[PDB]
Amino acid sequence: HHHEPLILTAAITGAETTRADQPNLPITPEEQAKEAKACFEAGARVIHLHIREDDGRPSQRLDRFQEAISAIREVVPEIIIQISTGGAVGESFDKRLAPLALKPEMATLNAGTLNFGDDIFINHPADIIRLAEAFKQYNVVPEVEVYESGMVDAVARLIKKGIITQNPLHIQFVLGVPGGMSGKPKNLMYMMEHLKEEIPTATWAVAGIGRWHIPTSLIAMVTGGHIRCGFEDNIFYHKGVIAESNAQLVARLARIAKEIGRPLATPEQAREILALN
Amino acid sequence: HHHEPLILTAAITGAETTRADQPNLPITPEEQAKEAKACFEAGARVIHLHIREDDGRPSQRLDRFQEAISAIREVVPEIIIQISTGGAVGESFDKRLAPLALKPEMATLNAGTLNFGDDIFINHPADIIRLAEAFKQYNVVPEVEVYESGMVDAVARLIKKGIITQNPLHIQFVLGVPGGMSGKPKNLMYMMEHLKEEIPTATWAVAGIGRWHIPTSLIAMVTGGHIRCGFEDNIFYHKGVIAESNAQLVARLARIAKEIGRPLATPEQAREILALN
Amino acid sequence: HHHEPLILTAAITGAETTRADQPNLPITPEEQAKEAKACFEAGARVIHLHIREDDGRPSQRLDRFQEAISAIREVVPEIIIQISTGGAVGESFDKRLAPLALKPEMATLNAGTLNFGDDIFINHPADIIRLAEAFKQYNVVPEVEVYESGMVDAVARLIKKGIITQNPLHIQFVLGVPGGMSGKPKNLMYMMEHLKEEIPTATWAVAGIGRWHIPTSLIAMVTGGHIRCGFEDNIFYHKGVIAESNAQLVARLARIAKEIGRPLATPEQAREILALN
Amino acid sequence: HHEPLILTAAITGAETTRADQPNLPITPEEQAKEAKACFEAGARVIHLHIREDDGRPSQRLDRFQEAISAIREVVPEIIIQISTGGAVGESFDKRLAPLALKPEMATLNAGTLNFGDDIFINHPADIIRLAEAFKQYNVVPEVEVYESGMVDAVARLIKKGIITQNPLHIQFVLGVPGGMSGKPKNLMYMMEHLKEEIPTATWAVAGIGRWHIPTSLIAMVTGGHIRCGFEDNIFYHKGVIAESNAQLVARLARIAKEIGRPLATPEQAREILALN
Ligand SMILES: C[C@H](N)CC(=O)CC(=O)O
Ligand SMILES: C[C@H](N)CC(=O)CC(=O)O
Ligand SMILES: C[C@H](N)CC(=O)CC(=O)O
Ligand SMILES: C[C@H](N)CC(=O)CC(=O)O
Ligand SMILES: [Mg+2]
Ligand SMILES: [Zn+2]
Ligand SMILES: [Zn+2]
Ligand SMILES: [Zn+2]
Ligand SMILES: [Zn+2]
Repeated sequence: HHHEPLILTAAITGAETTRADQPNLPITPEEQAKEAKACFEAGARVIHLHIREDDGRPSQRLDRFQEAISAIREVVPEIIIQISTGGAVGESFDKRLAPLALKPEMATLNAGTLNFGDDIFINHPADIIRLAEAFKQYNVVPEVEVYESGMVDAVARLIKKGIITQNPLHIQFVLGVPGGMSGKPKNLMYMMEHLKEEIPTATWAVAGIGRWHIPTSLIAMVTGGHIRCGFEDNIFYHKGVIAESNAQLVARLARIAKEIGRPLATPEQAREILALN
Repeated sequence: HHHEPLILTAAITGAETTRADQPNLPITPEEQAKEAKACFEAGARVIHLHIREDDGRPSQRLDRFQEAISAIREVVPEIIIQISTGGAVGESFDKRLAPLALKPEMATLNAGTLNFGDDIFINHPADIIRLAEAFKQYNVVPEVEVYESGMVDAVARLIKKGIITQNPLHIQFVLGVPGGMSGKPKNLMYMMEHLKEEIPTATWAVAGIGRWHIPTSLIAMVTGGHIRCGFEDNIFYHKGVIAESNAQLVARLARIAKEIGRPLATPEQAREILALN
Repeated sequence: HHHEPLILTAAITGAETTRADQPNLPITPEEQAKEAKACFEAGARVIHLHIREDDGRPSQRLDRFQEAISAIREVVPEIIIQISTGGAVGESFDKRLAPLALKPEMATLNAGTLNFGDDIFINHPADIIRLAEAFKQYNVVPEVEVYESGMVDAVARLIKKGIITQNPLHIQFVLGVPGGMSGKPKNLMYMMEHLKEEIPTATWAVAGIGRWHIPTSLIAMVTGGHIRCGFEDNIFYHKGVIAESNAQLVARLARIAKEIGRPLATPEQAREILALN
Repeated sequence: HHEPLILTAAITGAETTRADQPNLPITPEEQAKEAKACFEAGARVIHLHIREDDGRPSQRLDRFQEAISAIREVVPEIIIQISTGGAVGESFDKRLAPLALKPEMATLNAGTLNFGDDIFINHPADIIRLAEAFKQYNVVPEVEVYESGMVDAVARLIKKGIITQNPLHIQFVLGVPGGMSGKPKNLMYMMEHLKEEIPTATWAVAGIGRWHIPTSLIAMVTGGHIRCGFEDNIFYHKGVIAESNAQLVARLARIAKEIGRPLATPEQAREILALN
């Protein structure tokens, strides 16, 4: 339904994107804060946050996460800061889990292992359980990341076992990873229906990597889904035309939502939908 | 694919819409010409044409069709004028077929019978064959209208029997009629896949009646489909806000196509895709 | 789920099938009673009944329907006798409605109009309402016949208007009619999912005409659906091999259900599922 | 439901235990006896894992040769497909080496996934190494797919010329805890997804545990081929342990006979799977 409020998430930095490809990539807490302000003004209500060292290397340092979180909340106190527990491929699970200790409002929870480009993004079943238990210990709301159909079933089993008790649960379909399910329209339609069958009360969002950004976004617009965009997932505005800011990508989605009459969620509505109150 | 040229059709008048509900409805040839020019400038490449008497009653008069066609050609000679052979529900089949004698570039060919609101839109199998023979007699390219899954199979059988020889064939999915298949995303995805299985070389467009205009349009945008809009099908710009003009509906679709980088077909490209050149 | 009880319906005679193609076709009430007993023993719990005159002509005579109903009830009182309100294409709606006055446990209710072979099977919206009101008047439970996606929506609107109050409602997908939706696996999967979305509490069965009998039956077996078989819909046991009787077609489905461990509904369970108690 | 049906019997596997399934064939002679009964019941392919006498999964070349020779002797016409999957946690080097035995066919796992409490690892560089060995040893692969994304990954290996097999045989392995389930919606989605991404590919389905019956009956009427057996499912009915792999094969053959779908002859199975 294209009248339910739309939540836009900006995945502004990520762990893979470089300035070789996207020179406008925000790397420092100050750059991330400036980008978060422009994204919030463009319509984003959530920042999906990865941090980097000054040299651009991915980081898991708690004091660096605090620096970025502080800089963003000082410029836009209303935005929801969602910490990544995914980090860079190959990072140790202990370093990935530890920032839950900063007690953010929300953080991601990756629901399975998959080949990821030339490497493997590992989420051992015992570590998924350890992380789900840590979400309860640190009192953080999860965004559950799903890259394949089978990950929805795996999450439904963790719900049945009482390991994931978050209700309503927010699921993010991450489509277009080389090794994961693509963002073709048939796949997004299949995933939302599959999720409705297996976890009927779950809410959902979609992140369309690269070329899949536009097809996933426009389908989510008219099916009641929420949308993630940003340099972490896609650096192009048009084929061969880099976007000049994460805010440009957010603003296009907000303009399309305005065209079709789908309202953007207020910060209050975004916290209500995602059960962050 | 959202890189293939987009053909926008404006169904500007129709047989059911009234001036009482939509005061901006073009009824006279002069009003239809003014609307067609504004629609073409907004991005439309096809006008789906029904005619009316000055009092708003649906008409099948050949002089009135000639007047509307000439008035539109006078101000926008590049637009494709597609005559309706559907007309008003209950109209005699003889009166529905006769305007093909005007040798338009294109005309609609309804592929089956269905309950339509409180009445029945009748297309007897023998009359569908008579109409297909008249299209060939007057060298008119059809737009085959389908309202249900079974109409695709019925068209595939007419192709197998050598009754429909148009190649490539252009199919329009008309979704949202009370009595026909709705325009929900699941249905449009099903129909394009069903059509690919049964008539692999067919091209397609979608008309989303009323509330289905936005979901059908945005799915067609990113799946390579073409789109029909207009007062015949939908009088609202937003929920509860009746639109200013057909051009206002066309312009929104053109702006969304520009946002996502899907080019609008030139008149030459539209004629090539629809095999009118 | 392939463990919920399976209801088998035998459509033993119909209005189209001839003795010239199928010499085992039961035509008289005595032949229909003998067939119904053999079908019940093979696993059928419902008889879908059309009647014929002694010369094989389709009939709508109430005395002839009473004779067939009484003959079947005398030899197999546990079977559910479902009378057809569809009859032969082109029959008057008054003659089609009249047998509801015999107060059968169940009867079919055709939910829309469609081209049917070279003719049109007409179900005017006002007549569908008249029929649905007559079902309630005579305390007859309907089996709602749907041939296309749009007919599910039309039934959902009759439920919303309080015209169809039957809860749970039993829908039968009639697939493979020339002019209607085919019985290909994609279509049956689409229809059960479409029905779950639009009428969530409805139960369903499938009738796969001719070549579609086996694909529809095996999909329904493992998706919790119920199945109709019989000479009305298909006269062949294998491609080009005429069946010996309706009981032969029923027995195969019962054997497949036994193989996979799906229990056959007892007469008591069939009446509970179809809300005939 | 008229195109010939190929039935594969996955008779042993690496996970199933004798305690849960006392009829589990473990030794080459037990595997040969089972393969003969399966062939007579309608199987045209044996999906083979080997075990040591103590039931532990094995990768020993002499043990694979013993099992292959024993099966070959009792049923020469059956297609022996060796597993390159082996047991979860087995080294990739040990998993690849049996291709040197030049079997008629072997499995090629197309991706990594969580698998029960562990992870079934197929590193992208190892998938490439394995696909290259298939070409060098002139072995026809059966490509194992557990998720939608693995179809796309296989399409990319075809584009890169790493997989040159044409037509390519894909097996959907559905119902693994961690992988895509075998519900009817999923099998319908996968066959359509495969037709879109690899149009000339043929396919089979393996429905683990509770998914055996739904996957089998959908494949029966959609032209797909079917895998059954103790590796994937030990029950004949819910809570009723199966008596042999041949019992599971025979049920599928009886259902195929009921609906008039012919079973592939050994010659037809080799033609469809391009083993000639
Ligand atoms: C492998 C990806 N960099 C992990 C990721 O970005 C998902 C998350 O943020 O939780
Ligand atoms: C019954 C419909 N008003 C006929 C119609 O509008 C379709 C067409 O133009 O061909
Ligand atoms: C026109 C159809 N032969 C009528 C029919 O057989 C459907 C029903 O029984 O309700
Ligand atoms: C993890 C499974 N035991 C590996 C397997 O059985 C797949 C194959 O045979 O190629
Ligand atoms: Mg005049
Ligand atoms: Zn991330
Ligand atoms: Zn029209
Ligand atoms: Zn009938
Ligand atoms: Zn295996």
